[PDB]
Formats: sequence, C-alpha cells, structure tokens
Amino acid sequence: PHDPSFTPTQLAARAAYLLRGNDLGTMTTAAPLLYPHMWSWDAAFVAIGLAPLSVERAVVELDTLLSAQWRNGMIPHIVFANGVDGYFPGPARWATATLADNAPRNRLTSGITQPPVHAIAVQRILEHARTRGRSTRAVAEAFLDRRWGDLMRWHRWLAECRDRNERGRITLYHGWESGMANSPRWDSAYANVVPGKLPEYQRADNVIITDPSQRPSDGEYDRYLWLLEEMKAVRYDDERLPSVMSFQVEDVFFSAIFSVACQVLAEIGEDYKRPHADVKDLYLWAERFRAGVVETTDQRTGAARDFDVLAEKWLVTETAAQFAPLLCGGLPHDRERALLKLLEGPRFCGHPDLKYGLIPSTSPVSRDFRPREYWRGPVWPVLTWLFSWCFARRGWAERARLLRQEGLRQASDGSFAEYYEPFTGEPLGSMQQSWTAAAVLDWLG
Amino acid sequence: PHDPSFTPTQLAARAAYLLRGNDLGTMTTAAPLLYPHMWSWDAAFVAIGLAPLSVERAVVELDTLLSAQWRNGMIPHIVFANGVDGYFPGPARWATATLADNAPRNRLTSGITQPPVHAIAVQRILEHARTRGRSTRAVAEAFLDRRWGDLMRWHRWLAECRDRNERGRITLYHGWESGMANSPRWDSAYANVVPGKLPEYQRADNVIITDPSQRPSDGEYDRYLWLLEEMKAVRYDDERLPSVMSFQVEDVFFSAIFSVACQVLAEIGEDYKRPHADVKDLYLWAERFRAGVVETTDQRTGAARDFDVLAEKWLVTETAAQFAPLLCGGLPHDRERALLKLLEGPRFCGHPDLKYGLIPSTSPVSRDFRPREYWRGPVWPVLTWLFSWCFARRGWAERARLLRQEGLRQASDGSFAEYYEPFTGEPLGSMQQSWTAAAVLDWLG
Amino acid sequence: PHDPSFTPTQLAARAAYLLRGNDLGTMTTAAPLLYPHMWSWDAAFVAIGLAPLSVERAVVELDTLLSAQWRNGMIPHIVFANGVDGYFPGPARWATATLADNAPRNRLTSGITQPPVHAIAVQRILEHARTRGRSTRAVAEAFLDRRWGDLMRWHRWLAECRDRNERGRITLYHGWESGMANSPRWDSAYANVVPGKLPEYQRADNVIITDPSQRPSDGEYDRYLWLLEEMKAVRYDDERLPSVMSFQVEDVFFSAIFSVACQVLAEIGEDYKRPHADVKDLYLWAERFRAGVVETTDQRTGAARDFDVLAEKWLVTETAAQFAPLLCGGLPHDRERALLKLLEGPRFCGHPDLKYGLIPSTSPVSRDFRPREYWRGPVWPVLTWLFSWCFARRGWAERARLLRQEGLRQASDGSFAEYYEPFTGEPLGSMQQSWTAAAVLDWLG
Amino acid sequence: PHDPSFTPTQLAARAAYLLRGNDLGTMTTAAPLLYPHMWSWDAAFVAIGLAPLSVERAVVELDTLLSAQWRNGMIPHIVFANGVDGYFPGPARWATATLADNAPRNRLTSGITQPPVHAIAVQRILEHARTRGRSTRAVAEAFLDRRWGDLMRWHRWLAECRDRNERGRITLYHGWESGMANSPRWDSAYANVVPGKLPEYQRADNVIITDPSQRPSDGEYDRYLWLLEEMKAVRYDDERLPSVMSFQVEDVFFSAIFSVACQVLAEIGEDYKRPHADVKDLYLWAERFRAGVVETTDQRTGAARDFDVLAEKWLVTETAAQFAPLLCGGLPHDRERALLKLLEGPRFCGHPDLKYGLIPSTSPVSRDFRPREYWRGPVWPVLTWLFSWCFARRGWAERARLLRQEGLRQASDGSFAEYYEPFTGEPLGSMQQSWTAAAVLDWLG
Repeated sequence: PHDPSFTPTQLAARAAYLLRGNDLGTMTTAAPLLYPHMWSWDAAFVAIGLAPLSVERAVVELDTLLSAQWRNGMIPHIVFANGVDGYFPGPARWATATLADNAPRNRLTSGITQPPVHAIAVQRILEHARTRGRSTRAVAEAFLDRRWGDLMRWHRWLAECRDRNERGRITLYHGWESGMANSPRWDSAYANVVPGKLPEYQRADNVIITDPSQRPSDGEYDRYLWLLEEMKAVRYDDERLPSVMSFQVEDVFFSAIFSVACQVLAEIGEDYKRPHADVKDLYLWAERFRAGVVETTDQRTGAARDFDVLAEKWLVTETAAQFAPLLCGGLPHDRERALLKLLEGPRFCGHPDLKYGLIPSTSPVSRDFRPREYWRGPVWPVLTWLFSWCFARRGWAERARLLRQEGLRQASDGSFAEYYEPFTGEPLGSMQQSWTAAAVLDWLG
Repeated sequence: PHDPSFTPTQLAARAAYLLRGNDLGTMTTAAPLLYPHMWSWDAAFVAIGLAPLSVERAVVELDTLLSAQWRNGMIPHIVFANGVDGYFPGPARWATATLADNAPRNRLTSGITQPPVHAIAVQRILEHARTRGRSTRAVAEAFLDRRWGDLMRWHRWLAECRDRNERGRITLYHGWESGMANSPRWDSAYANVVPGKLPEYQRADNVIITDPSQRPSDGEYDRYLWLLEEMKAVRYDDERLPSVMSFQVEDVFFSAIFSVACQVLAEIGEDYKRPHADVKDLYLWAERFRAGVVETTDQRTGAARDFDVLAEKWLVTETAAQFAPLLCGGLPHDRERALLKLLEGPRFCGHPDLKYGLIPSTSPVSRDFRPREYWRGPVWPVLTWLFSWCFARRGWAERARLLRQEGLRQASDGSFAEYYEPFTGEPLGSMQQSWTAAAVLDWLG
Repeated sequence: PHDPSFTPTQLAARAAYLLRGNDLGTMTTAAPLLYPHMWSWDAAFVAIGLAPLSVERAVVELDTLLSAQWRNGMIPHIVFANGVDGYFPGPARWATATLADNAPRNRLTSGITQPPVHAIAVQRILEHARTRGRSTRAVAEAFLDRRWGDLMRWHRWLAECRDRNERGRITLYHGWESGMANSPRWDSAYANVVPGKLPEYQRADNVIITDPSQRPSDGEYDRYLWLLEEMKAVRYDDERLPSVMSFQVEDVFFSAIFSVACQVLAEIGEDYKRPHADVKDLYLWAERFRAGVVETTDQRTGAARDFDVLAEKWLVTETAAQFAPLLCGGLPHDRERALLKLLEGPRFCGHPDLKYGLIPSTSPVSRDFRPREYWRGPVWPVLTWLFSWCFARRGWAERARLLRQEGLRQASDGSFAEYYEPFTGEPLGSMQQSWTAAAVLDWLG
Repeated sequence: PHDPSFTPTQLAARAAYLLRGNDLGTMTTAAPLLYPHMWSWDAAFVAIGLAPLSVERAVVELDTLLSAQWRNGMIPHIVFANGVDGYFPGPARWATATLADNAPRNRLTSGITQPPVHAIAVQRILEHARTRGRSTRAVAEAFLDRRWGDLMRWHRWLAECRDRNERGRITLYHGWESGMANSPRWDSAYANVVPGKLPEYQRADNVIITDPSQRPSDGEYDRYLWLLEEMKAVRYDDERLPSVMSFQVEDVFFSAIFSVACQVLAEIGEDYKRPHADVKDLYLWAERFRAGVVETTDQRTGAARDFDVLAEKWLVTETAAQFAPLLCGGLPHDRERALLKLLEGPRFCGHPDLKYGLIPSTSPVSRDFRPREYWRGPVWPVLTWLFSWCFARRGWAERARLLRQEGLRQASDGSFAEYYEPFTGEPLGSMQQSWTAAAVLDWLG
C-alpha cells in the first residue's frame, strides 16, 4: 500500500522468474505477447541477464541466435519461434525462406539486421564464467571456440556490406534496423518513402498494446511494410538494395555500438589467443567506426548526427542517439565536455520535470517529444543499461553508478516495463520485457 | 575462486530461476530428476517460495495439490505428473486409481499422506498478498473462498481418521508419511515389518543418487514396498488399515505441525469470516494435538517421543523430531527451558564439529548418526526453515534469526541441495531441490 | 536530487556516526543541544544502538546510568553532564543534591523517574555479545555480575514504592515520568494542577526548537515546573508524595513496559543463574502488572486506560498508550483481536492520510490531534521500535516486520529526527536524536 | 561463533563509529595510539571516508591539513596534535618550528612530504556533495573557492621543487615520503645511508606494536632518524637538500599518483571554472609525470622501476609499486597487457596461497617477501582501495569490482587493520586504522 516497490532481493528474484518464464527452451521471447519470438539485440541482453543465473543457458541463447545467421554473416533481427504467431510482420510477410538466397536452413528469420551488441554479451558471459571456476570457464571457452568465426563473419558483414564506401558508419535500409522504430531521427527520411500498392495487412502490435499513444501510427506502419516490399522485390540481395531502397540512412548510434563491439571482441580475441588477423581487423574496424561517428558531430556541442544517404543530408534531431560518441570515444576533449553538458543538462537528464535522472529517448524540450510514444520520448531501461555499461568502460564510474541507481529506482516497481513515462514513471509498452529484466539482473549483482 | 558463494541478490535470483525451471505448468516438481512429480509438503513450501514472485502462481500450486485430494479429505503425498516416469514406486505400483474408492478422478496419486504444512503456506500467501494491494488480495481471498472447505476436510480427516481414539497424535501407516523415510525414529518399528513374497522391483532413486551412503538401503526399500502391498490388499480402506498394517506409529512431529497448522488456519478463519463451527473445530484440534505432543515428552528434558502403536512402546531416539513441542507450545516453563538447552547444546546445534549452527536431522553423538545418509544425520534446509518460522511465531525472534542467518550461509553455495553434510557442508541428496530454493526465497525477503 | 534518501549502509554508517558524536565519554546525550545530558530511557535505547558497535561501550552507558541510581532504587530520568548547561530545569532547579536524602553522591540528577526499558537493553546487549565470542561474552556477563542487584533494586522500587497498593499499575507524580510530556493522556490531570507562587524561570527548550507548534506551551511548562516545587517541599520523600502531589496518575503504558521488562529480566536471571528469589519476584511482578494493565481495558476494543488517582477516574484518550496490552499480553483472545483492529485501522496505522504505515502518538481523528506538537500526534521512531520489538516477542513476526520496514523508510532521510509529521513526513523536534539513530542501528542489523 | 564476520550494514556502522572515535575535533588521527596525529595521505583517505557521513566534516579535515601547508607549497606528512605524545619522532625531534623558514605558524608539523592523493579526496567530496542538494553543494564549492590556490601551490611545489630537472618523476629525500617506510624498494638506497653521530632516542612505535615481526628494525630506524639530522643541518632548505642528503630516490608510484591527481584536479578546475592557466599547468604535469612513469618501465613486463639518483641506477624490486603505470596510463597496449598479466598472475594476486585475491605489498615469491613485516609483504586495504579506484577510472570496471569485493571480504572481520597477513588473513599493524575504515565506507556505498 504505502510503498509498492520491491527490495533488491525481491526484484532480482522476480527478474530471474520472468526470464525463465519467457524461455521457450533454447530461445527467450523479447516479451510474453507483444514480441513472442527472439529479437537479435534483445537476445544479447537476455544472455547478459542469464549469465549470473546459468552460464550454460546464456551461451545457449547466443548459440540459438547464431544458428540463424545468414550465409553472408548477417544476424537477422528476428528469429521466429516455430509455430508461433501473434507478431506482424511474421515469416509469411518477410518470405525470406523462399526468396533470400542467404537465409538459414531450418530457421525462420526476418530479412533485416539490428545493432551488434552481441560482443558485449560475450564479455559479460566471460566475466561471470571466470568468477565461477573451471567447469564454467570451460563452457564459455568452448562457446568461443565454436562461435568466434561466426562473430567475426557478423562484424565483417557489417564492415564490408553496410559500410561499402569505408566511411565508418553503418547504412540501414529500414528504421527497424536501428532498434528505434519511430525515433524522430528517421522522420525526414520516412517522409520520402511513398508506398506503392501495398498488400493488405492488419497490425498485431496494437491489439496487444491498445493505447494508441504508446505505439507508432498506421501511416508509419504503411511505410515500414512498404520497405519490406522493396527488399522482397530484389530478393534481399545486398548488391541490389542500394539501387532500389527508398530509405538509406547511416545510423550513428548503431555505428558507435559497432565500434565498441569491435574493440570488445578484439580484447577477447587477444585474451583467448584468437587469430592475429582477426584481432587486427577488429581493432581496425573499431577505429574506423569511432572516426566515422566523430565525423558526424557538431563542432560546438559534440552531438552526433545521422545521415540520409538518399537526400545527402545530415539529420539533425534531439534524441538520445546524439550521445553516440560517448559510447565509443574519439571526441576531442573540449567537444566531449560539451556533449556531457548536453547530456546532464536541462534538455536531457537535467530536465526539471523528470521523475528519475535518466536519459529520455527524445529530449522533452524537442518539438518532436511525445511522452508516451515508443521512441519519441519515453525512458528505456535498455538504453539506461547500455549507457551505464559504456560509461563505466570510459572510466566515468560515478556517471555510470548514477544511471544504474536511477534505473534500479525506476525498475523497482517490478513491472519490467519496456519503457517508462519520463515525468510520471508510469510503465508503458509491454510489461515483462526481457531486456528490462536482464538490465536489472546485471545491475543488482 | 577465492569465494564461490553468491550475494543475496544473486542467490534470490538463482532460487527463483530454479523454481520456475521446475514448473511443469500447474505443478512444480520437488526436484528435477530424483522427485519429478508434485510432493504434498514440498508443494506447500513451493507455494511459500512462489508467493514473493507471483501470488497467482502460488495459489495455482495449492489448487493443483487440492484438486488431487481424496474423497475422504486425505491429501496424498504424491500427485504424479501426467506421462512422467523415473520415480519408483510410481502410479502402477500404488494402483490407487484402480483399487482406492476414495482416490481422485483425473489425477494419479500415491495412497499415503504427509504432514499438514499447507495452512502455513496459506498464511504466507495471505501475508504477501496484503502487501501487494487490491487485485492481489482478491486473488488470495478468492482462493480462500474456493478452498477453505477442502482445507477443513483435510484437517478433519487427519483429526478423525488418523486420531481415531482422540489421543491428539497422528497415526502413520508408513514411514514415508512422516516426510523422513529412514529416520532412526522408525527403526524399531520397521524391524517388526517382515516382508512376505514381495513383487519384483528395481529402485529408481539410486540410479539418480548413486552414492549409496546418501540414500536408504535395499533392505529398507523392501520394507517400504511391503507396506504398500499391505495397503493395496485392503484397497486403501481407512477402516481396514488398523487391522492389517505391520507399521502403526504415532508421529509426534507430524502431530505438532498439525497443532500449529490448526491454530494458523483458525486465525485465518477468524480474519476472513469463515464459519464459526470451523474455527471452533480448528481451535479444538490445535489444543488437542498440542496436548497430545506434550504427553509424549520426557519430564526432565522435554524431548518428545514417537509411539509404536503395535508394540505399545514409546520410541526413544535422538533426532530433530524430539523438538516437536517447541513448534506447537504447551510445555511447562521449566521443561521447555530444558528442551531448548538440549537444542542449543552439544548434542544438536552446539556440537563443536558442525560447520553451521543448524539442527542436524539426527544428533551427531547418537549411535544412529550417519553424516551423509538422508535423515540419519544431515542438515536439511526445509527443517531449518520450518523451525525458524515456528520459533518466530513463539516470539523467539533471536533464535529464529540465527537459524535463518546460518541457513542462508549454508545455502549461499547456490546448489539448493536437498540436505548438507553437517561437518563439511558438502551438498548432498538432489541438487536443485525446490523446497530449499523456496526456503531461501522466503528468507531473503 | 531526485531522491534524497540514504542506502541501508549509508544510513547505518550515519546513525553510528551520530551516536559516537553524541558521546561525552561515558554517557551519550539524548540529542546534541536540546537534551545535552543523559536521559534514562534514552540511555537504554542508546545502549541498544551501541550493542552492534561495541558491547563494551554499550555496557558503559548502562553502568553510567546505574551509577546515578538513588539509594532507594529509583533510576532518575536525567543524569546531568558535569558543567553542561542549556537544558531547563537544570540541577539547581531540581535541588536534589541538597534536598533528596536518597540522591546519589557525585552525580547530579533529576528527582523523578522514567519507564523501565532498561532490561530490554540488557537483553539486546547479551544477544549481541553471544554472537561475538568469548571475550565479548565475558564483558556482558561481568556487567550482569556487577549490576544485577542494581537492576533488581530498580524493579523493586517501582513495584514497592510506585505500586503501594499492589494494583499492578505504576503511579506517576509527574507527566515527565511517562516519557510523554504533553500527551493528551495527562490533560485532565494537569487541569487540576494549580501553581502557587512559582519561582521565575525562562525556558531553554524553545530557544533550541523555536517553532512554537512543535513544543509544549508556557502554561503547560508552568504546571511541569510547579510539580517540582511540590516535590522539593517534601524533599523528594517517597512517603510524603501521596499526601502533597497535585498530580498522581497510574500510567498503563509504563505499567505494560514494566511487565515486559520484569519478564525479560527474569529470563536473563534464569539464563545466568541469578538468585532464584529474584527470578521469582520478577515473574510475580510481570504477571501482577500484566493483570493491572488488563484491568484498565475497554470491554469492547481492549484499549487500555490510564487512571487519575486523585479524581478516582479512568482517563479515556485516543493515544498510542491505548495499545499497552499488546506489549505485555494478557487480554482475552477476542479483545486482543479488537485491539489489533483498532491499531491497524483508520484511527491509527490505517489512517488514509499517513505517509507511512506507522503509529501516530495521538489518533489523527481525535479532537486532541495536533500533527506537529510533540506527543499530541507526531510519529516517534522510538515508539515504532518499541512496538516492533514487543510485537516480535508476541510472535507477530509479520506485524513487527511491517513496523520496522516503514520505520526504516521514514528514517531513510538521515535526519534522525525526534519525531516526524504524520502526513508529510517532515522531520520535527531535535534532529540527530540518539534514540532514533539507535532504533535504526538495531533494525538494520 | 561459526562466522565472526559482520554484515555490510554492521561493517559500515562500525567503520563510521571508528572514524568518529578517532576525531580529535578538527583532525582525525591515523590510528588511536600508533599514529595519534594527522598524517597527510591518511587525512586524504579520512576525508573520503567522511564524505558519505558529513561533507562539512570531510571539508574540515582537508582545511586542517592545508592550514599546515608550508610557505613554499609543501604539505608535510604529519600535522601534530597539540599536546599529544606517543609518536616518535615527535615535533621536538623534527625541530621544524625553530629551523624551517617555510614551516607554518601555529601548527607543528614534520619536515618531509607524502603522496598527493588529496585531489582524489576532493573529487569524492564533490561527487557526494552533488548528490546531496544545494546547501551541501555550497559547502563543497566554498571549500574549492577557499583552497583551490593552496592545492595548486601543493602541486606546483612537487612539480617545480621535487622534479627540478623536469624528468616527470618526484625525488624523495626520505623513504617515509613514499608512504612505505620499509618497502624493499628502498633497501639498496638505505644501504648507502651511513649515520654519523646520531642523537640518542627510544622508539615509540614498537611499544604499541610489540611484535618485532610487524615493524621495521632498529637498524632501519637509525637510518630513518639520521636522514632527519641531515635535513635539520641545512634547516630544511629545498635548495640545499640535493647537496647534502644521503638518500635521493625517484619514486615511480608517488609519480604515478601525482599524474592521476593532476588530471583529477584539472578536471575539477574545468568543472568549477578555476583559472585556465592553472588547468593548463595541471594537464601539462599530468602528461609529464605519465611519461616519466612510462620511461622507467621494463620493456617486457611493463613493470615500473624506481631510480636511485645518487647511484644513478634503476631500482628493480618486486613490490606493488611496479604497477604504477596501471594507475596513470601511458603504456603501449601490449606492455600494459603484460603488466596486467603480472598483476593477476602467480607472483601477485593469483598466488595460490593467498587467502584473498588482493595485491600483496611485496610479491610472495620474492626473496624480499616477509608476510608480517609492514611493507615487505602484507596486504594493505589502503592500496586495495587506491588500485580499485584508479582501475575504475581506467575503465576496468570488473577488475575494480573484484578488488573491492575481496577487500570487503577481508575487512569483514571488523578489525579495520592497518594491513593483513596475506596467507592467513590475520589482522596486523594497528587495529582501528582510519584509512582502512575509510576504504570500507567508500566501498560499501
């Protein structure tokens, strides 16, 4: 009654209870109903959440994801559960099994990608395994033996096929590949996507989340689904997409995560005596994408910009993605101090009306801000976790600690919500969201 | 490496992870492999462990158990999982579905009972639900509406059919009904059980636990299975068992739990406006069994004795069951002080070689003590929990706290072992034992 | 910032820092400025708070108090610090050094008493000492050897000199002896106190606490100080007080504390082989004062009434002292259930406007309620602690737990306030109050 | 009992109780008896430990130290408490009041310096203050206004007067200035110190710590005290010390601490708009002393060497000071990996006989190792803390976490020992050492 929050032990227990409850056997759904399949970057965070519970099962989560890797190295953003419906677009709509030459056999997947947080999950698994003794280390090391090549092929596909011009930024062909479907970042690029005759469909997502203020609009879904038509028309061929896609953007946040992931995987490579050529390529990509991210930045504030490849235009918006350079490093000293002032100030974590000192997905002072509407404003625990972990890696121990503390305070209601209203703290999106439980589990230690 | 123990949050998370992992859907197995079905008093403890995680699912656990209640009110000690093998004796051996007129329809069960800890689980569910607000209170109250009569019929069957002579002690027809299969308590009664021609069988339990030092002997299993033959021969008829059973003992520990359970259920009855006649009967039974327990006690030490009904003999052994009167109250002041001195002294919790200050199942100084052998010596987390909870209810806050603290220290290895070696702390029995995880979850709060 | 509360470790650290900061050497002040001397029941709580930090120093605190015990057994409510000013009435006003035949030599004290919580502090010291090993047990046991007789003389003085008619209730000659100066309990007795020629004085308390809404009025202080004149006029002679005092009340809360303290001290005496005649007397007094408390109770609600000895009338008020019978036991079952319903319902802990689920000193629905005014409404951490500890000793583990949880939530601001505003949680009275820090330290474990 | 360790809250409480117990008013002694005055780098750590308890009192600690700063900027290593005896050499032996032109007025101090950890304490005070709201921020900011210039003069004195040749390393004229009196680092330099006519003296330190195995030898003390005679003979004149001192070493650990402290203080200066010329000088010194540390390093292992200025030779020893480059950064990637391998391997934290995974002051495999003898082997909580904090600032979050976890495990006995036996965990040196309590308080959060 007086305090509906849970203690740290109750919260850790409920988080673990949730993760096991979303386990289908060898894959964990991203949420019970809204996302009843395996999503790529959710699966990485699920592996992080499972590592304190079972290193073996955390490795299983990544093995399942990597078993769905495309022939060319791409990790698709959905690995569909066998016989499960209730998410749209589902496998019939993607038609990758029939159309895509590089699609896996004996797995059904989507035909687009998602950010490469996977190396970070591998590091957390290895860190847990090393505290657990010989048998558990052997599990994690056997996973490295079995999957190091697949991880390399994933990073190599990103570096070679989504950065064809060696600019150090990743090109996306769908806003879904950013992880942030309706971010204001993509609005001006989506405005130039004009659907042709689009085959009939009915959304599933807003049958589960019925409050229209919390999900994208019908007109946005028409553009999301039209881009699918464009990809299917060229049978998901990498070489043909640049010629046909109505949406081609360089995603600076994805690019910064890739830089970090390359550096992380390179250090794993050195510690576990992987091939020197692989380690050298990883360090090369880490520096290439760090530089690519820095090249986008405002010289006064450090804020990173996305780039619309079709319009040949920097995309200037006020979202959390602006803070990409903080994740990967590389900014000059003065510019990074300015970027931190922006982060901590009244446009983001310093905004006087926020319930928690956390990073809203869109600045509350932006014209684009909508406090309930998915990536247009709400506070996302997954981002809080990713920022806190990257900040700790930068050496910003107190900044990381504060994000963790506020994230745990927000999460102490036990809803494990997908995102939270930034002013009232109301849980929004799906409840029982796996990567929110995973963030809590990793934080609580 | 240096410290393989888990933090309170890691331990709570792993305990919850385990409980959900043993969940078959509407019943939780007592262990993954050794006990791959629902056991009656394990199910009560599972409900206690689930209450901090999901009041709804805790209620489901008790609903499933009570759906298997016999027509006469008996709660059987096993509710078998549909299609699951691997425990022996299984349903084919009991043959209750074919033979027992009072057996449930559409559930397969054993033909014997187990201690009535269920009311304690109901109290813990209600206590959790009241901290969680209106909707959760409604779940727990709807369970009371739906199951109060079944709980009454359970207590009434114990009081009327297993205490036919109104002595205030429960008669058992199998040592398995005590929850303590090979306790030294039953050795002299088992010595008078002479098997006839016993149908061939092969144990399953020692295929899973292969160390022979940790389980009962083949000769003990022959007697356990012969008693089954005696019960089947009279088709599990309550009225016929006293005439045919080679094993008839009054179990003072079971009797003390019943007294406590009656008092607990009576208080629930008063708080939730149940029928006055039911509450009055519960208080009557609570006092009858408190007196029955006290009547067994040594006048100098307070230690409670079991009674062999066939031999007409008090059973004097040195096991944790001696402390029955501490659970239910009723001893004169001087005698209870003596009993506490026995508990805290060098024969039990004070023994100088114990790794933890916990109650061994058999006194280490007894000729009967075997440090690995099931109920002949090891320390059982389930007993630690039951003693700590009953002690707190007596008002012995520090004694309860110390048992909890030592139990948590012992459990901090994360094996969730069925029992522990009292000197080395080695985990024994089944790992991943559900009621050990439940004790940890309840303790950690 | 977004949440100014302290973590448990920060709170425990700050509580201990405070207690050591208030240590003058061999006595701890009750607060830094408002109460810059040793008060008797504060000193008991200080000893409880010191026990987790230093058993030696906890023992010193009680040794210092008992060194000021009067020749007849009375423990006076203030032991003044040598050469310290800033509290009024000071030693000159009491004039016990010169007037009181029973006052101690080479300590300056007041001339009235306070509740006998001291045995509870001895129990907590012994419980800590027993967890700390041999040298620490030796310290606590030596304190018992040295002070058991003084503790007996304290209890004997209460039983013989403040319960002259063996009614099982303690008579007070000053409202200050209740520990609750301006409780509504005493208003009708104080209305019959008419000061004669009262020597001029200036208050000190409201120089420190200047907000007039938080302290008693000048008119009340005139009565407090006039009662001192009546005592001085008979030189504090126990035999003459009944003939001259304008204020003579039986305090049912003090009486219930005394019942509990006698039972606690008797159990200590048994455990440490103290003289049997002493233990027998303690148990006799425990039951006499239990019965005396029960005799006062409302036949419907169980609520305990104080008694005005001069007016020969029961004093019916709506304060926390009504709950005296819950501390010591003795109510018939049905009436204790009614009393608990009153405690947990909308007149006390269930009042809908309370910030915390805690017991206000006066019911918010009473015409006497004043949310800021000392004992006329505020929530006192010292009472939360006493009720929680007594409730645990009754066996009401969950009720005790809930009081401790809410008390720790309230105290997490780190002000260690004397009392708190019941609706807003505003800290009131002296900050850095020693017994509030002691409560927190005992709770946090 | 079965486990004498304290819970986190009990430990935090006892640490704070200790720190307040060692408070003389405006300075905290480094220990109760062994070190009954203010030491300079202890005072910095005391301020860190006080910051979670009282930002005001933490600031006072540094104000008291800086009030004893010499005219030339030097912070002396002892500020003597007025009229306190029991440490030798005391103020009479140093004779700085009468001989040293730069000694402060109305403070008594020693005549040598100690490592510049002070900026790290300022950062922790500011970080706490920023979580506590406006009044507390005002206190910390006022301290910066009042003392920024003194902090600059301290850093300037080190950079200009103890690095006269701009080598980026700090020259010591006494092994006591390293904070590590009897480190094997200094043995070959001390072998070239030949006392002349040394005035008679009696040690005080080994009257308190009487076990000869835990303190330096008489022969070492003769050399410590003779160096004082050489300084007094030139009246502590900075310009004359190079011409007369028999001990002149470049201390690479002190140098690395100075690099870190300059970087930390420069960031503070930027954040609080201090003069730009000061910030520029601080960053210049941070990089100069980083480079100076790196220049000393082994080309295979990265291990840092001290330099004997008189012998013009690198000092190669196997102590924790080898790890200086991990604190300040600057090693090439491959050599820093080698240095981390040395730290985590069998010569240091991975030695198989260590009770805790912590850094011994001297390698257990070195011929110089002595497991009880002050800096010749014991594990020092102060160094665990410094390494953990510096490692977190490098971004090595898991390495920092592991040091803190093991440090808290070691400290959970509550002795707050000066140092610990590396194999048995036996507390050694002074108990109730202030900077050990400070480490614990900072860690527990």
